[PDB]
Amino acid sequence: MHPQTLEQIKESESQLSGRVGMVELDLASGRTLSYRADERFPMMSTFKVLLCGAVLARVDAGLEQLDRRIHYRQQDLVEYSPVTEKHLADGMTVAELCAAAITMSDNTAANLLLATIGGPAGLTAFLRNIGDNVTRLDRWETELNEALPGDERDTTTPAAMAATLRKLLTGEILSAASRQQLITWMVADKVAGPLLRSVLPAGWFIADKTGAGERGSRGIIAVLGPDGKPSRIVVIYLTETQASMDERNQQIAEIGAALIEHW
Repeated sequence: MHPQTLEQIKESESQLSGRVGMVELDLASGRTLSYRADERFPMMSTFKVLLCGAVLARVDAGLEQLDRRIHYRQQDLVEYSPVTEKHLADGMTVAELCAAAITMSDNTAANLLLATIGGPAGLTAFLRNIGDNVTRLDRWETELNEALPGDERDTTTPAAMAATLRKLLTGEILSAASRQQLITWMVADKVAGPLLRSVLPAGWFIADKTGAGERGSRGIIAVLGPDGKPSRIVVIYLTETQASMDERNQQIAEIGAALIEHW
């Protein structure tokens, strides 16, 4: 038993004594539920879905290949690189790196793919070219998770994120096969268990990507729906709190439960 979603968000924000942003966007109708929709939040690892979107655009155009192998050095490793550190000798394909970046949130994998599209400014240009004038990436992993208040670097707004995900995952920017490939990596997410997944009824579709950052930051972007098909995009960001991590998970889960109850 939960209050209406917006009311649950207010209560969660109070408990965390922080800042919470949300957009629920219905794919068919364009109906939205929103809260702080136009305020900036740090993306943290949620940016990795955009990164892979830009890589797949280059695959579509013949400039990149998914089976291309990339070799890197022990020097190139940053903190939290659970997949990439296992393949130091043999390297990884572009496709393998996308899967690592999305399913495990491997940081070195993200930085490797970033280098292929022209770094942070490369991703930001891609975004501008597809009609997003808000979202911006300025730094690499792991500096981009610093989440200083008032700092506009490595931020998006819930409204802009939701709109961009709608274009990438369900629009005409990527080919049919690339769209499906991006969603498939999201469905296979291995590190988002304690969040939306923990309150999701049986039979429901979910494809998500999580983020965490400094200053009590946590986020999640998701495509979800009843009866095994995606029907809405959900973006949740929270920041500027001193809450424990699994306390931040719990509040996201709670907002999720209200969202599902009052679907």
